[PDB]
Amino acid sequence: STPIQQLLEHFLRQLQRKDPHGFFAFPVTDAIAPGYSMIIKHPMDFGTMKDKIVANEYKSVTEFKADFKLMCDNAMTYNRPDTVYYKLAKKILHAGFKMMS
Ligand SMILES: COc1ccc(-c2cn(C)c(=O)c3cc(C(=O)NC4CCS(=O)(=O)CC4)sc23)cc1OC
Repeated sequence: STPIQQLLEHFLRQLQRKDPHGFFAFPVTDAIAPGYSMIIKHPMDFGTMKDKIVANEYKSVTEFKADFKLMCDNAMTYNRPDTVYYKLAKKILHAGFKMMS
């Protein structure tokens, strides 16, 4: 495990604590939300981010943060402002970036 992998594992653990229901734990399936894959062109979630860390696909912290923002942006485009998914996405986006400093 490289230093970057160790840091991103730490960030990911702390980010996922902000999603206790696990709305962002796995990809949003079309089974869960029919037509999701036809609207959101670049899906992302914490589970995929974990796999990318393990595969050593993040070569910088910036790349990791970009995937986190993508996940949140997707939720804020697919869902209307008055939904639990939008509200949590916005909350954790700001709180997450603050945490990572
Ligand atoms: C059954 O477990 C889940 C239940 C819901 C979700 C989920 C997560 N995220 C991030 C979403 O953006 C999301 C959006 C969902 C949804 O049903 N959207 C519709 C209702 C809200 S809307 O009308 O604004 C857009 C259409 S379900 C869902 C994911 C799940 O597993 C990880």
